[PDB]
Amino acid sequence: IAGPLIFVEKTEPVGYNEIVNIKMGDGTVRRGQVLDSSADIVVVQVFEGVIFTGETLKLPASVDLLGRILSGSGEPRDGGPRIVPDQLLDINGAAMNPYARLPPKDFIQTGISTIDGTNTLVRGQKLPIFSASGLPHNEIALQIARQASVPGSESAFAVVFAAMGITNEEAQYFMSDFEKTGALERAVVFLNLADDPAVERIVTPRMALTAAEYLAYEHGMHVLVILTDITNYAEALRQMGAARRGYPGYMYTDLATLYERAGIVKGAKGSVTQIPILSMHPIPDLSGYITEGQIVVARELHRKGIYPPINVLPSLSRLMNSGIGAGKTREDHKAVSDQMYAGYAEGRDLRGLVAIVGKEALSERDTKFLEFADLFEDKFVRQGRNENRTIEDTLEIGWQILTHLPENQLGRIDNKYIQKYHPAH
Amino acid sequence: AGPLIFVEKTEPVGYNEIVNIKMGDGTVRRGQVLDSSADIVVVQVFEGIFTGETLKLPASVDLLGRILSGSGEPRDGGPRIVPDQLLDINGAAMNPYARLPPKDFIQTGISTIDGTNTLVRGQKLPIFSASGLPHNEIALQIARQASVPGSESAFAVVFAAMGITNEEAQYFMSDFEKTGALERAVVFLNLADDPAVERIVTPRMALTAAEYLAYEHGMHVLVILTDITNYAEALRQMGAPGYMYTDLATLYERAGIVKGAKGSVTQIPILSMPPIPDLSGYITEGQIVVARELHRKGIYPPINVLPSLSRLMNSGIGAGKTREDHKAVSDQMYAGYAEGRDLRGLVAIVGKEALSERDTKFLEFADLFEDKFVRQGRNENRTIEDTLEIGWQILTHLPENQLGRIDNKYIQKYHPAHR
Ligand SMILES: Nc1ncnc2c1ncn2[C@@H]1O[C@H](COP(=O)(O)OP(=O)(O)O)[C@@H](O)[C@H]1O
Repeated sequence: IAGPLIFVEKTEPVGYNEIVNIKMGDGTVRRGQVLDSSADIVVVQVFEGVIFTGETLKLPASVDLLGRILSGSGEPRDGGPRIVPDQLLDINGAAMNPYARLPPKDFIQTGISTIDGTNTLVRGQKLPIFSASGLPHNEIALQIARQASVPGSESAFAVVFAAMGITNEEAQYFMSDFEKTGALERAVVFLNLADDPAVERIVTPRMALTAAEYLAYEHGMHVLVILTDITNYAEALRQMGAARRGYPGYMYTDLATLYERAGIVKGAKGSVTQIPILSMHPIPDLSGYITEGQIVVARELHRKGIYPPINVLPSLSRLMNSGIGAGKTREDHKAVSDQMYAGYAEGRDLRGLVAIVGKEALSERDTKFLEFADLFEDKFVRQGRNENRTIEDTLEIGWQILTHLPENQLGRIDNKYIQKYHPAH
Repeated sequence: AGPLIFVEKTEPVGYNEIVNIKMGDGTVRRGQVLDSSADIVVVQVFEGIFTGETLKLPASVDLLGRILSGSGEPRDGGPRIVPDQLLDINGAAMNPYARLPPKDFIQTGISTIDGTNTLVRGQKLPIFSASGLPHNEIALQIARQASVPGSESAFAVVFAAMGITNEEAQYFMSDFEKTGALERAVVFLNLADDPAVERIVTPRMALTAAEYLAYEHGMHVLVILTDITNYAEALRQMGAPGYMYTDLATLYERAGIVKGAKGSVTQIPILSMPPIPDLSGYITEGQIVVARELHRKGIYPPINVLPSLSRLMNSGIGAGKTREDHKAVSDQMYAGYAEGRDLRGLVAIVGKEALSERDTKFLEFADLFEDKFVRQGRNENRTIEDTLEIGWQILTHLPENQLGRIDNKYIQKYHPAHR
């Protein structure tokens, strides 16, 4: 009803509104009120002495997590045996602070040009996929899961895919796609089904993040966290206890408990990077999750039959400068990125000019820019479902379609880079 | 086939109807009838009987101070059209755009805009919101407050509203009337019922009028387009080529510095939620986000700066533009606020007193920023100097050696701890 909202391990019968004490991993006890509970997990609303004192819900932490498929509670879903831990970690983020005071940094290679090329994802970043209902955002996100890597990083890489409020059909789809490609081998998957207890859905993200932190910090790994639907999560939030539409007031604080949990870790040798998926009667503000930019799925592109239907003009990466350039990608990266962006906007603008003046009333120059916005979409943006591009290959594509423009018309690439890189030099 | 145009309906006409049209140019083109309305025929022209003239706005400097009606006719009971130009509406009218980049400052008097996501002369900066949020209120404030300090050209506002209620229209009228704002503005109002072909011509009527004033009169013109979503809704309610994605393009292409460089057309389109559409095409030079979270907190104007962005900001700010420290103060507030909002997550999870002293001063700053920089009176017009001074004000609350983003030159000079 008012939050903050922590997750306790239903160990003995609780009642609604019960005042309970929660004993943190720290050794300190926080007072709170029972909000709601499933059958194994209790949801408490904290405040800040012979009453119930409960244990904080914990993740069976282990390297053995990799290659396993679990439910929202982190209970085995693959037929495998239960998870033998060596670390029971407080799921609420409140036991370890793995996060260092360091800006997010190096390159993560998604294999997707409209990401790696112009909206580069950086290690320790939060970069959501802004989509809507009916677009292949899940297809994107699991392509990203099959393909992401950290070129030349001596820290190993892992992915934590978490899917919430999903159907049995699409459950079966992820499980098969993760196993038969091999992407599962380096991944811990948490699948919450639209069916499973509302509550279990809500811990799903805190389970996923907690895990990510374990691999990042205590095993020196780069972990990419992918969360299929933050709107599905919000919905679950608006159906807790007392709740006549709209969303709780503590939603905003709550989401912040999710998006505070990312970055480079103490010791610099690992990191947590987030790619939340934001889809779209109810009108959820998930604004706070968008502080480093966002990647944008455009129905327009979807309609022309373009996959992935990513629109770079609205897309953004605020930390892209920290992950590109010499010894990270290549020096011409900013240049190519800037020039394509500039050139695609121009050609996109000119599609309007066309339908004002008529096609034949366009200047030679303009027709080249109009033809480029085309080449950009068909050759750059379009990319197979299982087509993993090196940034090298992505930057080359950029250059190949930039050739279509007048060389005197590349005000974003210093002669330094045209001389060295341009396919006619 | 080819481009859409708009013609005066001399008489009734069918469909797929081959017709002759007299452009403002003087050349005659043929096409077909897309949609027979009442006052206006939508034509699909050929190569880039019935005798018709293209619909055109009576372009004249006396458009200023007039409240018109999307169709171009008067709504303020004022006298009729007083032509000086008679210009086509589609965008062909003047070919007035000097292909140059946006370059100077537009002072909206709104700190979350001016200070953090600066609006540059010649920019398209879509304000992005949802229903239930006061975007029209912001749009309306910008209309009366907007100015171009240090510009030796005249400033002018073109406000165009689509698919609005009577009450809204009356509100907008009085507001323009009483606040002395209309004295510098052209206002096109389209009611949510009058019919639809008319909602469509609205923006084109506005932009032609803007292009007229900017190009042919050396003015800097802000075009506030209030609700592209309404526009989109009317666009599907009709016809069966120029098809929304392409059609918006005819809209978002119409901005920039004009030839001569002695003027500009700047455009602020309102984009709301929640049915269709995809109007991302309008987003290329930034966006200003209106957040419901901030609104359910009782803050006006409810702009979240973190997701907001102006891609062209660096061209509007600095030395002879605003002030030298602008970018430093703007970055440090962005970094300080971003940080404080995350620590709200942290506080929830660990507890207020579990939190570091430094982290606490950041958490407290996120509050000062929302309470003092963002919160602003419906009718308070903040100079950029006002905007920057309250910045430095709330900055003081941060431990001086935590201001990474500001070079010592500006700290030693502007920081209040040492005047
Ligand atoms: N932080 C953000 N918050 C909200 N929208 C954003 C943000 N960043 C970019 N956008 C853009 O907002 C658009 C969503 O609106 P869209 O569906 O295109 O139009 P509308 O919602 O008006 O129908 C996306 O195209 C996206 O690029």
